[PDB]
Amino acid sequence: KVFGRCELAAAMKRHGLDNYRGYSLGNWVCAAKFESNFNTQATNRNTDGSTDYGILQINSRWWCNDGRTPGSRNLCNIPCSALLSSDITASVNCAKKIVSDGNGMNAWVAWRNRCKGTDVQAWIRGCRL
Ligand SMILES: [Cl-]
Ligand SMILES: [Cl-]
Ligand SMILES: [Cl-]
Ligand SMILES: [Cl-]
Repeated sequence: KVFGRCELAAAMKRHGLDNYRGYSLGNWVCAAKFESNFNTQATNRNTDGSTDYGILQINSRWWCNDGRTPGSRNLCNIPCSALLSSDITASVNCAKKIVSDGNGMNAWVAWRNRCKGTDVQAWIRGCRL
């Protein structure tokens, strides 16, 4: 599923991501925009053989099991396929764990490079939320 901007904002809020660990909803929308272009089915292989999955491009090196990332962990206790669902529940639960791990949203390199410090409220501008 390819979400729209306000539709994704709405879904994130419903799943309690808005202001989670102090990160406003526009930060989460912005991260999703640049990690996956709002496509739940996004996958990208990393040079180290891990893969990033879903709307927030969660990495199999630590957070989910894909069966093909040797030496990896599965700290969200989920198959990485669950992260490609049209329903964002698994991605959201996992992102909560990720953003609580110590470095906040810096875990998401696109968020650090493209969202951090910017006018992130623009991402929820005009949305009925
Ligand atoms: Cl957009
Ligand atoms: Cl594995
Ligand atoms: Cl959803
Ligand atoms: Cl980047």
